[PDB]
Amino acid sequence: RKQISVRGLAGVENVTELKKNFNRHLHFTLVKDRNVATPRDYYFALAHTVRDHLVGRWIRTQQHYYEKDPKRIYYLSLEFYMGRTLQNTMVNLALENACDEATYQLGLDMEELEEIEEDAGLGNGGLGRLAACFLDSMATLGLAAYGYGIRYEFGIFNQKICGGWQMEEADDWLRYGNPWEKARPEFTLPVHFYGRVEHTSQGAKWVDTQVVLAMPYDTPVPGYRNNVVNTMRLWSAKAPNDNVGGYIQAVLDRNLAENISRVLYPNDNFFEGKELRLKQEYFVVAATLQDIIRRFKSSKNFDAFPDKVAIQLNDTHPSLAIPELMRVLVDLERLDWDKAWEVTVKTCAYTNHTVLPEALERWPVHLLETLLPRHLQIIYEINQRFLNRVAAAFPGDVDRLRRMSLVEEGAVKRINMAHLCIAGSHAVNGVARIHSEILKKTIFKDFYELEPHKFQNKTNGITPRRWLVLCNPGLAEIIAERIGEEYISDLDQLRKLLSYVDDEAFIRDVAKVKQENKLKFAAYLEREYKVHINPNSLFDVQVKRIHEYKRQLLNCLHVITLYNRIKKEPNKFVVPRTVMIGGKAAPGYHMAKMIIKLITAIGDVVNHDPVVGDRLRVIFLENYRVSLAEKVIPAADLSEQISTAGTEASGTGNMKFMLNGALTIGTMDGANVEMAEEAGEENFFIFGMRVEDVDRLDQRGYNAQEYYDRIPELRQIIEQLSSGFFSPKQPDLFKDIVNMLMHHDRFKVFADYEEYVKCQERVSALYKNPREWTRMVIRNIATSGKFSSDRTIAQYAREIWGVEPSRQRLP
Amino acid sequence: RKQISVRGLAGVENVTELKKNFNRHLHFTLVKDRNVATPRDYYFALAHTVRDHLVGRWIRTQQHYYEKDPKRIYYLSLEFYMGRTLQNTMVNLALENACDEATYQLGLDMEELEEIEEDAGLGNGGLGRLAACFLDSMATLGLAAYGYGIRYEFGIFNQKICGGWQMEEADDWLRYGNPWEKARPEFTLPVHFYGRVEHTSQGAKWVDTQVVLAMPYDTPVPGYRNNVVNTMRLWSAKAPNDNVGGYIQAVLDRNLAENISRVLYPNDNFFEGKELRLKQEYFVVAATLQDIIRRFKSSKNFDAFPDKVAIQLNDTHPSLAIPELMRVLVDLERLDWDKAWEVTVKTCAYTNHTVLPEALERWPVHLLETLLPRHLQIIYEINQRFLNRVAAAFPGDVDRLRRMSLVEEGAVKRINMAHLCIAGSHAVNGVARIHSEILKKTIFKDFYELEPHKFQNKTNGITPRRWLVLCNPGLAEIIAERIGEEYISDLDQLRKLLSYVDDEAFIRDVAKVKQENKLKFAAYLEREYKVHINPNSLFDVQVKRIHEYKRQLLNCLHVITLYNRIKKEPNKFVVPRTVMIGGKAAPGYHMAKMIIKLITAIGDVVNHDPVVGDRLRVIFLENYRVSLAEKVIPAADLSEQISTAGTEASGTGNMKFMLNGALTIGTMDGANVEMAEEAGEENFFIFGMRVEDVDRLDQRGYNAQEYYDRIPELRQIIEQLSSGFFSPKQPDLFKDIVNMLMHHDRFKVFADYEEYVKCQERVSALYKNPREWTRMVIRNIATSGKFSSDRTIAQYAREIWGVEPSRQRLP
Ligand SMILES: OC[C@H]1O[C@@]2(CC(c3ccc4ccccc4c3)NO2)[C@H](O)[C@@H](O)[C@@H]1O
Ligand SMILES: OC[C@H]1O[C@@]2(CC(c3ccc4ccccc4c3)NO2)[C@H](O)[C@@H](O)[C@@H]1O
Repeated sequence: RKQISVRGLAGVENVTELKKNFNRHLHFTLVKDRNVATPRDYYFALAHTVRDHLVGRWIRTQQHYYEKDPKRIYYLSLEFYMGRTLQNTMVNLALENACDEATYQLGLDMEELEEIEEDAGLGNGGLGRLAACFLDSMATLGLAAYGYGIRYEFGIFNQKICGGWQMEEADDWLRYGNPWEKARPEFTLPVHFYGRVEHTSQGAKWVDTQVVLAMPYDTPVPGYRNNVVNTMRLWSAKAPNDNVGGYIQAVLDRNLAENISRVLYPNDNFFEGKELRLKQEYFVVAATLQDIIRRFKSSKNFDAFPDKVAIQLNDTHPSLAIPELMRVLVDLERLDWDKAWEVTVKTCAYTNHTVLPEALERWPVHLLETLLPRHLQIIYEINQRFLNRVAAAFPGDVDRLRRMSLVEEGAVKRINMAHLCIAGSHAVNGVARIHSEILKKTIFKDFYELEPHKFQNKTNGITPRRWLVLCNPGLAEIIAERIGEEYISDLDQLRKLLSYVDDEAFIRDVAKVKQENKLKFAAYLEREYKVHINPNSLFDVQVKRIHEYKRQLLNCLHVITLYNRIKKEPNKFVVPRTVMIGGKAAPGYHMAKMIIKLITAIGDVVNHDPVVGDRLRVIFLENYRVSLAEKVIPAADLSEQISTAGTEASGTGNMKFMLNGALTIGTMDGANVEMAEEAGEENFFIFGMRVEDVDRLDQRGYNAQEYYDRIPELRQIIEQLSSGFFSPKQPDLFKDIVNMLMHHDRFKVFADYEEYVKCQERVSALYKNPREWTRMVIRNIATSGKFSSDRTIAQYAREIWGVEPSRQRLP
Repeated sequence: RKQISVRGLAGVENVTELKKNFNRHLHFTLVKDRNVATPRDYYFALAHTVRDHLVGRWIRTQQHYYEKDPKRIYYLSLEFYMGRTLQNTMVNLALENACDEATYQLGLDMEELEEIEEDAGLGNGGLGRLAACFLDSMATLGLAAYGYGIRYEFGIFNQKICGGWQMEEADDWLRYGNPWEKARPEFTLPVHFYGRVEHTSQGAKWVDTQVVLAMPYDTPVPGYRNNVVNTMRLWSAKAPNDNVGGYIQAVLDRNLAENISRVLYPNDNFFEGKELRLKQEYFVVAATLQDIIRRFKSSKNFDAFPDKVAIQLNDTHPSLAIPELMRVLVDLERLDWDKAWEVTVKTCAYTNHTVLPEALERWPVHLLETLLPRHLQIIYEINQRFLNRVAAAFPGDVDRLRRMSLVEEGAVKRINMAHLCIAGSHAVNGVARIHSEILKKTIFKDFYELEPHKFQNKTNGITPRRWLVLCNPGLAEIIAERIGEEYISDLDQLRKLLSYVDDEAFIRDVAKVKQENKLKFAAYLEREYKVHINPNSLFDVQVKRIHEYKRQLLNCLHVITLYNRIKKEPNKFVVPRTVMIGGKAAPGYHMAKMIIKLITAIGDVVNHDPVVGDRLRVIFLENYRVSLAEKVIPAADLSEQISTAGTEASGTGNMKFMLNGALTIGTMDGANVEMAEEAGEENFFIFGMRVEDVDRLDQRGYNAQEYYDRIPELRQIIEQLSSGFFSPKQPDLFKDIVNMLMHHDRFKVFADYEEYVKCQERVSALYKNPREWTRMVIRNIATSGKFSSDRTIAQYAREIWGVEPSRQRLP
C-alpha cells in the first residue's frame, strides 16, 4: 500500500498538517463532527484538504504567465472527459502516500473515500478523453495552456442495464457540489444570438440580438511534480440581468437561455444538426474568444496576435472560432479584412478526428442565417476569397471549386465546417499516421494539393499519470524498481524494460501484478453487482462506445463460436475466458441499443449452460466511463481493437491496454498500426482486411451472402439469431441485426470472421503458456512509450503552436 | 465609529486572528491576491471569516437540543424576509468593532464591504419580515426553534423606475453565491404530487405519484450574545434521480419540477390561486413534516408528539400541514383517525395576518383533487367530523354549519383554508389587539363561539437588534450611555428614558443622532442616484408595499394640497418637507402601478416649480427592501401609517419608525392603537375615522361625491388629476385613479382627507419647535419596548407552545 515508492513520501509534519486540515474542513467547511460524519463527508474533507495544496501553485503559475508573457495555447473543445480529480491531484503533487497515511491515522480507508467521487463525465469517449489527457500533458510540459469548454449540468448519461437493455439516466454530477472548480461570476461575459446585421457608417453592426451570459468556472490542472497548475475554464449559461402570470412565466422562461449548458449531446462519431447544439458551439466560441482578446490586450497592434495566441480546434465543433475571430477583428476592432484574415489563419489550427461522412458537421444555411446572421455573411466572404485562390491555383478546374467550396449545394444548402476549418487554419492534422495520410490522399486531397504545408500528423496519446501511475500503481512500482521514476514524464524510457524479457524476477512480478489487478476487479464486480467471474480465466475485454464500426458484433460472433464449439465437443479443453464488453450506446442509435441487448442475451444462454459452466462467461460491463476504465483496463489480458480497417481514426483505449499489460487482438486500423510497429508485429494479434482489402471489396460490392454460404459455423450462428435461440420468448427479436449483417453491413463483419476466429485461437494457444504470454506482454509495455500524450503535445507545441515544451520545475 | 461601545471590543489577539483568517480566505477560498482582489472579493473574505465564528456555536447548539431534548418549535412560512446577514452576525456575536478594526488595518472600509451583500429578499413585506424577526427573537430567547420555508432562486423582484413607472427585474440574489447557507444534499427528501388513492388491506395508499426532491439548505440564526445559533432550513426543488430528441428533452424537462422553488409569488395581501403556488405550499409542508417526524423518532408512542413538537402556521400558506400530518399518522404510521386528530390539533397552531377577503386562501376542490387526492379526502373527513361537533353544540343551526364548513359552495367549489386551520389548531391568533378582537367579533365569530379558548392575541414585534443596534448604532449608543446595554434584549428598559425628557444633554444627543442619520441618507441618495434632497427639511416617509388600503393616494392628496397652498400664497412660510414614498407594487396590480406613476408625476411638477424650490420635494424611493428600510427609517422625522381603520392587521413598519426616533401620523388601525396607548395619544398624530366610523359609512353607503362637493381644495386636486395637470402629454393618464376615488373607493380616501390635512398642519406646527419635537420623540422611543419581537415570542412560547424562554448563555 504505502510500500509503493512512486506514491511519494509520508513526511511526519506533512501527515500532521494534513490531519489537522482534514479535521478543520470537517468542522468549518462541512459543519460536521465525527458523530454524524459519513464517508461522503470524509471524502469532501479530504478533497478540500488536497485542493488547498493546489492554490499557491495555481496563483503562482498564472502570475508567472503574466510576467513571462509566453505564447498562450487555447484548446477549444465541446468535450472534456476528465474523470475523477482527487487521486490525480495527489499523484501530481506527490501527496498520495501522505494522504493515505493521514487518513489511515484517522481510521479511514482513502480508497473507499476515492470511490465516493463522481466522474466529471463531460465527454462521450475518445475525443473528450483526449482533451483531458492533453490538458494533463500541457501542464506537465510547462505550456501556458488553457482548456476551454462548456460546464454541462449533465454529462454523459448514466447507463443502467434493465431486462438486458440500456436505460439512460441523467448524470447529475454536481448533486453534492464540485470541490475542484472555482466559480468566477465576476468574469461573466455576454454571448449574442439571433438579431440582424446593419451595414452603416463604421461598417457592419450586429444588432437586436438576444443575450445569454457565459459564467466561467475554473478548474486547476496540475502538471506532474513541476509546480505548474494550469486552468480549464468551462462556461455555464446564465439568463441576462434585465400581469402576475406574465411576471412569473418571464422568470421561469430564464430556463430557456440556461438550457444551452444543460446537457452534453451523447453522440459518438455522429453529427446531429440540432439548433441547441449550434448554440452550445457558438456559446463556447464567443465567450472564449472574448477572454483571449482581453488577455491579449492586457499583456503589453493585432500583428502580434498569432505570436501570443494559438487556438486549437478539437474537431469542427468550435469551428465558429474562425468567423467569430474575423467578426471581432473586422466589426469591433476595425481591422481591414485582409489583415484580419492573415491574423486568423496564423492563430487557428484544426484537428480532424473522424472519417465517417455522418460524423462531419454540415449546418443548414437557413439555421446559420437565423441564429448567426453576421457569421453566415463572413463565411460567404471567406468562401468567395478562398475559392478565388483555388481558381487562381487551378484555372478552369470547376469541379474542384465545387468540391472545395464551404457551401454544399442540394435540397438543403449547408456549410461544410471542415472546409471552413481548413480554409481558416494554418495547420490541419489527423490523429494517427494512417488517418492523417488518408486525409491528404482522399478526404481533403484537393485541400492538400492547394496547401500541402498545412497538413500534418499528430498521433494520439494517453497520459501515463492517469493511465499508469494512478490506475495501476503495482505495475508503476515494479517498473520504477528497475528503471527509476523518470519514465513517468519520459515514457520512452520504458524501452529499457526490453532488457528484462528474460529476467525471472520481472517476469514473475509482471504476472503477479496482473493477477492482483484481476482479483481486485473481480472483487469490484462482486461488491457492486454481486456478479461472480472466474479469476483463473482469460479476461477478454472490449470497452468503448457501442458503434457498428467498432464491431462489437464481430466479438459477439466469436463468443457464440466459442459456445457452439464447446457444445459440439464438450470434452475438449479450452482456455477459460471471461468475455467482457462495455460501452454506452447513443440514446437515438437503435442498432447500438440492439447490440447491447444481443450481448446480454448471449450471456443469458452461455452463462447458464451447465455444459459450459465457468469455461466461458459473457458479461456486459454496465456504465463504462473513465473511472471504470481505470479499474478494468489494468485487469485485462486481451484488448479487443477490432474496428473495420479505415474506420477508427486512431483509438486511445488501445494505448491504455498496451500500457497496462494486455496483449492486443486488432485490425491494422488507426493507431493499432503504429502500436504494432513500435512493439513488432510478432507481439500483436493482427488479423483481417487491411484498408486496401476493404477498398477492393467496395470496388466489386460487398456480398455478405458469400461468407454465409461458405462458412458453416457462421451459418449456424446466423440461424441461431434468426430462429430465436438467443431470444426464445421473442424469436424475431434480432431480425434487424440479422438483416443488417446479411444485406446492409457497411462494416463487413462477415468478411473478417474467419481470420478473427483463427487469430483468437492463437490468443488461446499463447495463454496456455504463461511464461511466453508474460514475455510478449513485457515486449508490449516496454514499447508503449510513443503513446504518451507528452509526446503528442510536444509535437503540437513544436510543429503547430511554435512553443518549446519544458519539464522545468517552478519554485 | 469604534467609539461606539455597543459594538463590542476590538481585542488585540482577536483583531490579529481576524486579519489572518481574512487573508487565509482571500487566498484559499477566493483564490485571489491583493493585486486582482475587488471590493466584492473583500466582502466575501470577511463574510467567510465571520461565518467561521458561528460554526462551533451552531454545532454545539444543535447537539445541546439533542441532549436536553426540549420541545421543538417549527415555524412554517412561505416567506422569510431576512435582509443582509454580515452585520447582523457581527452584532449578535459581539464582533462588529473587532472586524471594523481588522478591516481598517487591512486598508478597508467595512461599511463599503457591507453594501456589497444582496438582501435575502425571500418575502413580500411585513409577513416575511415578521418571520425573520421571529427567528432572531427565538434564538435570543434560547428556544429550540426551526424556521422552515422555500429557498426561492428569485426573491421579491428588483424594482426599477423608468419613465416614472415600475419595472420588474429578476432578483438573482444567488448570482455570486450565498456564503451564509450550508447546502445539505445528503438530507434530501421526496415530495409527492398528483397520483391517486388506493384503499386496500392496510388502508389508504397514495400511489402513481410524481416525485419532486426537496434539498435542504441550512442558514445559521444567531441569538444576541447568548452563544445560541438556531437553524433556518429552506427547501430547494430538485428533479428525481430516475431517441436523441427524446433524451435531450427529457433532461431539459427536469426544469419543470425544479420550477417549484424558482420564484416568490410577489403578492402582498392577495390570494392568487395558481397551481404552482399550491405546489410550493405542499412542497414546504411535506418535506418539513418528514423532518419533524424523523427528529421526533430519533429522540428516545405518538402520544408524546405534541409534547415534543409545535407547528406554527404563518397564515394559511402552510395549512396543508394539517391534512399532511393526518395523512402521515393515519396512512403511514397506522394510527386510528381519532388519536391522529388529537395529536394534530395539539401540535398545530394558526396565526392569521389578514382581513381583506381577497387575501384569504380558497382553493378549488378540482385542483386539490388532481394535485393532492389523498389530502382532499382527508379534508372532507375533517370537515364532516368538525361540522358534527358544530351540529352537536348548536343543534338545528343550519346556517352556522354552512358558514363554518371547510367547503365553500358555489359555481366553483372551494376549500376555505382558514376554516381548515381553525379546525385543526389548538390556538388561533391575530397579530394586534384590534385585529385579534375583530377575529372573534366578526370574521371567525362562529368559531369563537364554538371554541373560545382557541382564540388569542399576539401583537407583532420587531427585533431591536436589526431595527436599532444595526441600523441606528448612534441612537443605540446614546441610549446605552444612559441605561447600559441590557435593553438590547429587554426592550421594556427603554421606559427608563422617560427620566430624560428634560435632560438637556439627551435632548441634544437625540436630535444630533437624527441629523446624522438624515445626512447619511442624503449622502446615499446623492451617491447612488444623484438625487439631491434638502437636509434642513422634514423627512416625511411612507415606506411599505403599494396597496389601496395603505392609502399612498391619501398621502398624494396631501402632497398636492401642500403644493397648491404654496402656489396660492407663495409668501407664506411653510415647514420645508421632503416627502418620500417607496414600496413595490405587485406586477399584476394595475392600480398600485398607476399610484407609483402618480407619485413620480406629482414629483415631476412639484420638484421643478421655481416658486416651490426646496420648500417641498416629492421623491419615490426606488426598490424599497429590508436593506433600504435600515437606511431610511433612522433618517425619518415623520412616519406615515395611514391605512383605513380596520384594514392593516398590525403593521410592523410603524414599530420600526417609533423605535428610531420618528413621530407617527396615523389612523387608529392595527398596532398603531397600541403604540399610541404605550406612548400616550398626546404623543401621536392620530387622525381620521375609527373602525366604528368606517362601519357607519358602510351602513349608509360611501358617497365620495359628497366630500368632493363640500371640500374646495379636494375638488381642485381631482380636477388637476382629471384635466391632465400632472400628465400634460397624456391628459387622461390618471382617469382610472379619479374614477376609483369618485365611484369605487373601498378605502374611503376622501373621508379622511380633511382630518389628515389638519393633522399634518399640527405636525408642521410641532416641527417648528425643535425642542418640543425632540421631547415628544423621546416619549416615543422610551415607550417602544412593548414592540420588541422578544415580547411577542415570549408570549407565543408561554401561551401557545408551552415552552419557557431563556436569556441564559451557552458555554
Ligand atoms: O482523436 C480522438 C478520437 O476521436 C474519435 C472521434 C470522436 C467523436 C466524438 C464526438 C463527436 C461528436 C460529433 C461528431 C463527431 C464526433 C466524433 N470520438 O473518437 C475517433 O473515433 C477516435 O478514433 C479517436 O481516437
Ligand atoms: O403580521 C405581519 C403582517 O402581515 C400582513 C399580511 C401580509 C401578507 C403577505 C403575503 C400574503 C400572500 C398571500 C395572501 C395574503 C398575504 C398577506 N403581509 O402583511 C399584514 O397586512 C400586516 O398588517 C401585518 O403586520
